[PDB]
Amino acid sequence: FTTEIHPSCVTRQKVIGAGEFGEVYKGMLKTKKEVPVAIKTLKAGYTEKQRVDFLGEAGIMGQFSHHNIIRLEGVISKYKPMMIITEYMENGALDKFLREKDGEFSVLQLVGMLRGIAAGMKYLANMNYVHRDLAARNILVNSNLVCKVSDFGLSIPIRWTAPEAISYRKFTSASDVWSFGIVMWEVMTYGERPYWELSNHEVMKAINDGFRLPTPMDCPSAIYQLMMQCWQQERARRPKFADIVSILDKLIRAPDSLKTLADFDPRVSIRLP
Ligand SMILES: Cc1cccc(Cl)c1NC(=O)c1cnc(Nc2cccc(C(=O)NC3CCNCC3)c2)s1
Repeated sequence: FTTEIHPSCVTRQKVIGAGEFGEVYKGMLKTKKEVPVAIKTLKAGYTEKQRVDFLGEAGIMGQFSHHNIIRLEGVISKYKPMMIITEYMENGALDKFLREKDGEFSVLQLVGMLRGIAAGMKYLANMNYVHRDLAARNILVNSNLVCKVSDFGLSIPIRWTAPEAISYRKFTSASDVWSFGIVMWEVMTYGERPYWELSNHEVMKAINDGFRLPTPMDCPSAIYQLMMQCWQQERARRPKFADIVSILDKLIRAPDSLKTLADFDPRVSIRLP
């Protein structure tokens, strides 16, 4: 089912990711000139469960075909080490990207990133795939600024996780919507750490007591309203991803709607005579 690629078509050029069981490489793929790819390996000695999880991720990604979901090129399973080969996202993980490009984008660009992520999540949820770990660190960015959801499989990141998922392990597309709200806040803040220095227990306590992340600086009122509704305690009151995509598409198509900003509560006062 998945395209099987011969090892002689794959050149690993540089490590770009953390590797217990293997590494993630930037490389080139023969398929016409070579195309850049990302390459994930599974080193000899892997267990049965590691093999199932590894090839499981490629199995899941091969079932998807969407602009905002990482595209699978193929696998090496007949030879060792085994490999998963995907498109190469030139700008890396979204969280690191925003932190290293602080203030460099327009509000419309930032909201377009969110629309892309939302479109990918709507596709995943409609396909009956619950991500469970939606966060900017799991979004990849290419040279067109397109954001793609990544990190698939099954087998807790507290400050991204909905209360019902923390409290009793109920992970659904509605808990992914909560996470998407955190991702909205990450994007509009250029990669700020959610809840800043609060401990995990302090975050859970604050959420359970009704507190929510404050408005980012320079944040459209419509965008803050939307992320606040992603954070409703009652799951059934959260927007569906179809609602999120619709709202973001309308804001982008009428971009003056983004010029109305939510008030920012300053932590500091500077007074000048
Ligand atoms: C290969 C694979 C197997 C299973 C699942 C997935 Cl999602 C993938 N694909 C990937 O992990 C990746 C696809 N594209 C990736 N691009 C990526 C990731 C991390 C860093 C960079 C990267 O080049 N980052 C910096 C860019 C600017 N400064 C220099 C380096 C690129 S990783």
